[PDB]
Amino acid sequence: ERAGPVTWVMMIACVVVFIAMQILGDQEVMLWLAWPFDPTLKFEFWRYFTHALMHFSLMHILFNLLWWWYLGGAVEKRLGSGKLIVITLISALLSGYVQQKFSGPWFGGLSGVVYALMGYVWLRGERDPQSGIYLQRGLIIFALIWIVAGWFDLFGMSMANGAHIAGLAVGLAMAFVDSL
Ligand SMILES: CCCCCCCCCO[C@@H]1O[C@H](CO)[C@@H](O)[C@H](O)[C@H]1O
Ligand SMILES: CCCCCCCCCO[C@@H]1O[C@H](CO)[C@@H](O)[C@H](O)[C@H]1O
Ligand SMILES: CCCCCCCCCO[C@@H]1O[C@H](CO)[C@@H](O)[C@H](O)[C@H]1O
Repeated sequence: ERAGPVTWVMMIACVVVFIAMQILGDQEVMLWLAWPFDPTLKFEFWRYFTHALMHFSLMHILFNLLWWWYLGGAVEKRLGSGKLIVITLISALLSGYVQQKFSGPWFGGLSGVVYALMGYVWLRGERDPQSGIYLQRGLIIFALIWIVAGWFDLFGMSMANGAHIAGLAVGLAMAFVDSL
């Protein structure tokens, strides 16, 4: 059993962008993929989503992709590619929106999406056991440690706590709906 298409394409896209960032520098890549940072860019629609493809350190991309691989992979396998796509698009948009509102357009990474997937997988398994999806008891602990690491700034994750709560809200909301 291997990761499905959406899980895989996202991971490779993040690695490619990360490489581009090491070669050209973070600033040059953000210039092209960051949330619109000037009126002149408000209609370059890819920017409302591409911010999620940029990571600023090895630990940042390492842990984001591990969680995405595990959670996103599980969602895609058991619920389908369509499900992962919607959770991803919505959480990326909302967390990106909240982040820029309070901290500006210079940010990036899948942490908002990971918070969404954590909330979704955990809640879906708690309310809808026979759905087949759930967050392994032991992994809940390390998810909490990862959450705490970002919350108290012990680990730089680009995005602020408010943005992460927005991503989490999306996952919980969708899990609630799916267990309805
Ligand atoms: C503490 C860091 C977070 C935990 C990371 C756990 C990663 C587990 C990855 O498992 C892999 O997932 C794929 C998609 O679900 C499966 O196709 C594959 O067979 C399986 O080997
Ligand atoms: C986005 C991931 C967030 C994970 C937060 C989940 C909170 C779980 C911590 O509480 C524990 O929950 C278990 C299952 O609900 C109970 O068996 C246990 O008694 C309780 O101590
Ligand atoms: C520094 C972070 C290192 C974390 C290492 C965690 C190893 C244990 C994770 O096991 C994974 O658990 C999943 C859910 O049970 C399985 O689906 C998957 O196949 C399995 O590989």
